[PDB]
Parts: sequence; C-alpha cells; structure tokens
Amino acid sequence: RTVARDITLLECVGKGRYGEVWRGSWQGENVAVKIFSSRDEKSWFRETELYNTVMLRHENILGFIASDMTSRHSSTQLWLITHYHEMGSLYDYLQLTTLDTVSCLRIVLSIASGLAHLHIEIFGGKPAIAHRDLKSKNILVKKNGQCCIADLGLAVMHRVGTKRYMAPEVLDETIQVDCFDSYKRVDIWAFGLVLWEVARRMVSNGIVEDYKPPFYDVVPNDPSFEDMRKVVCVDQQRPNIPNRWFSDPTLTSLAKLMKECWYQNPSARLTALRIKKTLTKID
Ligand SMILES: COc1cc(-c2cncc(-c3ccc(C4CCN(C)CC4)cc3)c2C)cc(OC)c1OC
Ligand SMILES: COc1cc(-c2cncc(-c3ccc(C4CCN(C)CC4)cc3)c2C)cc(OC)c1OC
Ligand SMILES: COc1cc(-c2cncc(-c3ccc(C4CCN(C)CC4)cc3)c2C)cc(OC)c1OC
Repeated sequence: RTVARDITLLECVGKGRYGEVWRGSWQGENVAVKIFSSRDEKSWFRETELYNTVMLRHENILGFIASDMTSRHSSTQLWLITHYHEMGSLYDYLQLTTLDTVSCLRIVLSIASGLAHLHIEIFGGKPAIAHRDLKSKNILVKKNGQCCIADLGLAVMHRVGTKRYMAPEVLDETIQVDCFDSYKRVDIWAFGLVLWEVARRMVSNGIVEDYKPPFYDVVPNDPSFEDMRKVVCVDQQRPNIPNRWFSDPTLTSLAKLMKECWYQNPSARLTALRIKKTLTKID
C-alpha cells in the first residue's frame, strides 16, 4: 500500500528555545508539527515514551497524531505531530479577548477536566500522569470554547518547569521527589495561576483587568529562580484578587478556588477532581 508521509509545512506559528511549531497539511487536513531543537531532544523522547506507554485520548488533551525521527546527513530530526487548533494558545487568546461567565467557566472547567484525566490512574486504563509545566502557553483554545492541555515533554507517570509557575516546594527544594502526589500538587499550584490569568479577563459590571502573567507586579520578565523563591517562599506573596471580583458571584467563587490551589502546604491544596466538582456547582 501507499504510505503518504509528506507533510506540507505552511506557516510557522511558534518559535522558541524548544524549536518551532508549524501549521502543516496532510491529505488536505491541518496538523501541528513541532520540530525540536537539539537542545530539547529529551522532551521529544519523554512525550514519545509516554504515548508509546498509553495512547491518551481526551477532548481536553492535545490530540496526538505521530512522533517522527528522520536520519539527516549530520543530525537526527525529531517531529511531534498533533491536532491543529487555529485559535492558538490560551495565553494568545487572553491578550485581546474578554470573557463572560459562561465562556470563563467553560475554559477553566475544560482545563480541570484535562488535568484530572492526566492525574487519575485507570485500571484495566492509564497510569497517573503529572504534567510539570502547566501554564497558559501550554493550553490551546478550541473552536467549541473548551481548551486542551499540550506539551507532555516534562510529564511523569506513576528541562525544568517554567520558573514563573513553579510551586513554593520546587523553589525551596523541599518537594518530596519520591512521592508522585507531590507532582500533582505542583500542577494544582500552576492551575491556580492559570485560573487567575483567565478570571482577570472575565467582564463583570463593565470592568475587566488587562492580561498580565502571574506575578507581573513583583518579578522581572524572565524572572530568575531566586526572584521567584523570594516572592513565593520567603515573602509568601500570591496574586492579587481585585475588589471588583467580590461584586460578581462567579469571580467570588473562582477567587476562593484559586486560594485553595495556592496553600504553602502542598497537601492542603484541592485535587483536580475536587476543582471539577466545585466548578460544576458555580452558576
Ligand atoms: C510511517 O510514518 C508515517 C505514516 C503515515 C501513514 C500514512 N498513511 C497510512 C498510514 C497507516 C496507518 C495505519 C495502518 C494500519 C492498517 C491496519 N493494519 C492491520 C495495521 C496497519 C496502515 C497505514 C500511516 C501510518 C503518516 C505519516 O505522517 C502523518 C507518517 O509519518 C509520521
Ligand atoms: C495517524 O493519523 C492518521 C491515520 C490515518 C489512517 C490511515 N490509514 C489507515 C488507518 C487505519 C486503518 C485501519 C486500522 C485498523 C486496525 C485494526 N483493525 C483491523 C481495525 C482498524 C487502523 C488504522 C488510519 C487510522 C488517518 C488519519 O486521518 C484521516 C490520521 O490522522 C491524521
Ligand atoms: C503548546 O505546545 C504545542 C502547541 C501546538 C499547537 C497546536 N495547534 C495550534 C497551535 C497554534 C496555531 C496558531 C497560532 C497563531 C497563529 C495565527 N494567529 C496570528 C494567532 C494564532 C498559535 C498556535 C499550536 C502552537 C502544537 C504542539 O506540538 C505539535 C505543541 O507542543 C506540544
């Protein structure tokens, strides 16, 4: 039979230290092609190893299509092919777009759904998985208003995380590295920062906050590990909840939820399943 393996790379939609992501075309259908730098080969190997262990299939997990390794003259080329989400990342989306109560809840419940699916062990099934780099750039927006979680290059089954999103126990090196639940609790911290980023863009009583990344007001751009440790661990700062949220029942409930993702004590934080249940009772 014919194995049509050609992908037409049409436009670059992301470029970083990781490498590049392209919109591509296979048999008339859009795909996303992540081309890895030499620098970040181990991210391709880890995501490939995970998908070779468990073929994750969930509406709120970026859809896997293929892992490709091609021999070149002097190098190895590593591609990850996935579903293509033309609306781009949540980070991208929140820059110009504002949300209402329905769209805000749909976004955050879809993220919680994807995260709970990663975290849960299913017997007969899937191993439990922690993401370890959850942030708004690693979440894609779908046309139906739900999101999907991307980038399992740091995932662990039962490179470091983006420093801005690191939990206190990562920054102070107290994380119980032999305990899988520790890595879940690091994801929940990061989830709470994403929830704050999204909630800011939800309009209430004619008011919205501008898009800002977590800790924009207390660390530099490209904060150092030390910058983050002093804010999060030493001073125990947390993102600001604006007064205007306390006039809106949805943002009042979301403020309480994000507080319960940011406890210094990792074992006090809510689980992804408890976050879903709380979100299904809002509105
Ligand atoms: C190797 O590499 C690439 C392959 C492909 C590709 C292209 N046409 C058809 C296929 C195909 C799928 C599955 C079967 C099955 C049929 C049932 N039978 C019992 C077992 C075998 C056969 C054929 C594939 C896998 C695309 C690629 O790009 C997206 C590839 O490169 C990453
Ligand atoms: C990787 O991704 C894509 C793959 C394909 C694709 C191409 N040829 C053949 C197949 C296939 C056929 C038949 C089986 C069999 C397996 C065992 N049993 C006998 C029942 C079913 C499996 C696989 C597929 C899935 C199409 C795609 O899109 C239209 C893909 O997505 C980009
Ligand atoms: C986070 O990580 C990965 C993401 C993706 C991915 C999947 N769908 C769509 C995208 C995308 C498309 C388009 C835009 C822009 C361009 C046009 N307009 C001006 C605004 C929107 C941005 C983003 C991406 C980047 C694939 C990945 O792997 C193949 C990723 O890595 C795991």
